[PDB]
Amino acid sequence: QKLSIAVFALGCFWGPDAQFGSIKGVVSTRVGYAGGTTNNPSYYNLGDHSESIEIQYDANVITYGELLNIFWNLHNPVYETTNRQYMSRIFYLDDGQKSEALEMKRQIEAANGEKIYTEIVPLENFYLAEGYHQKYYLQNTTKLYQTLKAIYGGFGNLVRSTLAARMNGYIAGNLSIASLKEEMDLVELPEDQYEKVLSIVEEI
Amino acid sequence: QKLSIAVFALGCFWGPDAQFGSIKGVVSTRVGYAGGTTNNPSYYNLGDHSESIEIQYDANVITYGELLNIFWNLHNPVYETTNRQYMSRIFYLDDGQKSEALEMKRQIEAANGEKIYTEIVPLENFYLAEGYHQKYYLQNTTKLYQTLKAIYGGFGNLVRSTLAARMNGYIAGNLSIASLKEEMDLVELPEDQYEKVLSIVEEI
Repeated sequence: QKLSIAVFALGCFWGPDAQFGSIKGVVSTRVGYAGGTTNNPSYYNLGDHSESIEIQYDANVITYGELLNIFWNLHNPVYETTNRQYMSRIFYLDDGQKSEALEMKRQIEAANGEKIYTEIVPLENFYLAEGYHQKYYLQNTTKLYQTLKAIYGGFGNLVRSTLAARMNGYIAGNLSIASLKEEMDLVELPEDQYEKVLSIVEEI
Repeated sequence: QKLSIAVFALGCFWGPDAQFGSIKGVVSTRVGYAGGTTNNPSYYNLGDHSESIEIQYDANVITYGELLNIFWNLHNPVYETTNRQYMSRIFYLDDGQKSEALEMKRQIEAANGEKIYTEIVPLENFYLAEGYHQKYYLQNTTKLYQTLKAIYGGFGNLVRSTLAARMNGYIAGNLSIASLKEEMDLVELPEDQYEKVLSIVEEI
């Protein structure tokens, strides 16, 4: 009922959304634009914003430390770009995150003698990305998608769900099918649906 | 000595560059920006351009028909965006490509009763993307990268090479290691290098 929120920025948000969304402890994901000053970001109209991701996670299952580790492994900001704006950003929500981040950045910068160009700033506003970016890899496979969209009875219902992130994670080649079968039963849906959902899945 | 060139656009060019670059018959890849009118595209300054990819392929091994099939499977442009600009574009270089494309688009639009919003226009200019986008997933793994960068004796030498595309393809989870071992010997480099290159590879 009460969870924790991380807001990261690491280039295109498709990869992340399908990566984080396949990690255990990750409850939900939304991709969007954060870091800028305009009130109207869109995919080709960022202004000063950056392609970002908001991860709703359970601190009892996954730490902000683990997340930061994934964050700096999913990309390499060890090059100076930082052109016009910043591709690599960490948006902290409380001082807890701000200090772990400022510390872990200091760790790699020391353990590698190589300056990391990740920005650590306070989250001012996260602007939600257009619907065709939400659970991208999932939305592409249109049969699995339209099936799940019905089961959850709405677009928004699906993309907030943990299961979509896992599916979208699996399709992107970021999940062993066995783990998907687990996350599938954790919903406990009527067997007709299950088999049908699982049906599209075994045909790969 | 003489090859064929396809120029596609399908969203972020990282995925593609690592996908196409792992298909047999694909000689080289460059990511960049095409489709616009400004003479100065960059990652956050596209103008009217779109994130594009240029694939140098061998028509004796792979057809433009096969490429177009990969192109329309790697993404789903069956949604109307097409916002401000066009994410999904096919840049033809000769009438051969223009007709296969205009035909294959007509095929799916019929076989699915669903309008594809891919643009088919003549290639006017392909602007090369910044170096940190070239063989992205490869450049991230900094040991394998700096090793290969030395073997090829230059940055540009590596990214034009077939092997980098295959490596960058493998790292992105788009290649069975066995196929990488093949593409590795097709270069016939001194065994000290081989084993060292293969060494970083088995540690995954």
